[PDB]
Amino acid sequence: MENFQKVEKIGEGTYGVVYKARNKLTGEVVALKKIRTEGVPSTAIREISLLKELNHPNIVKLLDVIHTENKLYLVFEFLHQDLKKFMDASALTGIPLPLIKSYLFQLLQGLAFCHSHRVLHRDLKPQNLLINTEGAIKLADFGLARAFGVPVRTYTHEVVTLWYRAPEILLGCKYYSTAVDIWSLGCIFAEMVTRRALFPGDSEIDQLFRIFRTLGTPDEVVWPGVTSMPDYKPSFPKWARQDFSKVVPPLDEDGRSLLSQMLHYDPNKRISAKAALAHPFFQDVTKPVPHLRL
Ligand SMILES: NC(=O)c1cc([N+](=O)[O-])c(NCCCC(=O)O)cc1NCc1cccnc1
Repeated sequence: MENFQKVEKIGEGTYGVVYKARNKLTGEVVALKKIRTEGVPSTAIREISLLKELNHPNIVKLLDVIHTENKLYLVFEFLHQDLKKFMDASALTGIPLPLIKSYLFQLLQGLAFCHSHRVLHRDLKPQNLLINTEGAIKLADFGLARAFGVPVRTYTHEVVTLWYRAPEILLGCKYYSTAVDIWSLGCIFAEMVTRRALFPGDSEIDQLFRIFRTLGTPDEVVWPGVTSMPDYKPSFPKWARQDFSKVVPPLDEDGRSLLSQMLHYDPNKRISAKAALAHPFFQDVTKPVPHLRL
């Protein structure tokens, strides 16, 4: 990197390698992502470029989109840890409820902002949620999925996780709505509470069936139009819905109520980020600081 001294390899993203780097001129420390074949789609350039204006305190800031030497680099503000690592590290005692609530509240503010500007994430997961020592949490990679697509395998053959995928996506819908992000966030909220992934599928059908086994196989009553979806099969087994009290114990009724609205099958009935922010669950929200050992 000409203007960047590579500090460390942060990981192998969905699109390419990500490095923590230091701008040799300003000294600012950033996250530099090298995106993957030959020519760089011009449409992706314009689209990604527009994201430079999508600024909000709970959205990882896109500092620059470098299209030089016919290669694509994205420069992002740097945060020291992601939620996946934090959850793993908090697995023995669990993340305290006040912090889970603060993070969920901040994540919803972030979604509310992007959604009002017509930008969707589409692939939210704990690894895409970044946190700092101040108690803030931010969403990373908003809008990139649209600029590219679903790779199935990152770039190093790693398997892309399906655990947070909305059911309308699994059923073949071609047009995603903002509801897909609320679904993923609901799945993450449940994982923070129980300390185990809600729907850890290892194939598209296993993912769909794990959802059906917990929330019941969807039908025309709860989801008008579901039986006409591209990948819907009348042969899907019919499972009864389980009670949330059994799905995310020992979360209280305000939390179960909100989660239930974030996991509604019908994308149109699923709660919006804006409405979720007004839910009684956030009546006593605060902003605690996490125990972060960097
Ligand atoms: N913008 C960023 O600061 C950042 C970007 C990406 N990413 O662009 O991908 C990322 N990968 C998420 C890791 C995904 C994984 O392999 O599990 C993590 C980040 N920071 C948190 C962090 C975490 C660990 C070490 N150091 C910093």
